[PDB]
Amino acid sequence: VLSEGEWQLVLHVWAKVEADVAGHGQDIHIRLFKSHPETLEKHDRFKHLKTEAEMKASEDLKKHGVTELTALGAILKKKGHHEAELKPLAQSHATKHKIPIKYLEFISEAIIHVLHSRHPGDFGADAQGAMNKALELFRKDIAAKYKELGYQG
Ligand code: ZNH
Ligand SMILES: [Fe+2]
Ligand SMILES: [Fe+2]
Repeated sequence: VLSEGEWQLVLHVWAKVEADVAGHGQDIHIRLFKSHPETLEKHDRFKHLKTEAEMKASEDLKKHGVTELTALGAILKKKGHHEAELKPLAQSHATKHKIPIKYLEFISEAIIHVLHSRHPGDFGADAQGAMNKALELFRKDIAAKYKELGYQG
């Protein structure tokens, strides 16, 4: 459980992400795929894209990153009160996409890196700490939902 001030830091930087959701979602995917290529393989419909510029040019990839980050933003705005939003996400990710919690860790790392690289003046140590705690809470709770579904993430 985060403090009110930690939530405010998370939502303040999130409002910066919302100025360009598509571009942040591209950058986070490209960082994730470069850092951890197995994660590209899980995105079965995007495995063909060869370079960063091919990734940025893909409308399908851009639209997917907006869907992904819109769901995360809706979860963060609930300030931990997110069972209703988490539930369907855990269902699809445990049963259809088969995303292990470790890959949620990898993308949390990519989110922190991209937020820091785009917004350093609004994402210092305290905001980083608050976003880390927010994403750790998301991962803990989605891992409990995975188990409810019979999936060990
Ligand atoms: C932050 C965190 C996160 C979030 C919020 C999300 C969200 C999301 C959403 C909303 C969607 C749509 C719906 C469904 O479910 O299906 C998706 C899809 C999705 N997903 Zn995911 N995710 C994520 C992570 C992820 C990761 C990490 C991975 C890998 C690795 C993934 C993989 C995925 C896939 C593969 C899909 C499908 C895509 C297409 O369309 O193709 N995922 N996703
Ligand atoms: Fe592989
Ligand atoms: Fe994705």
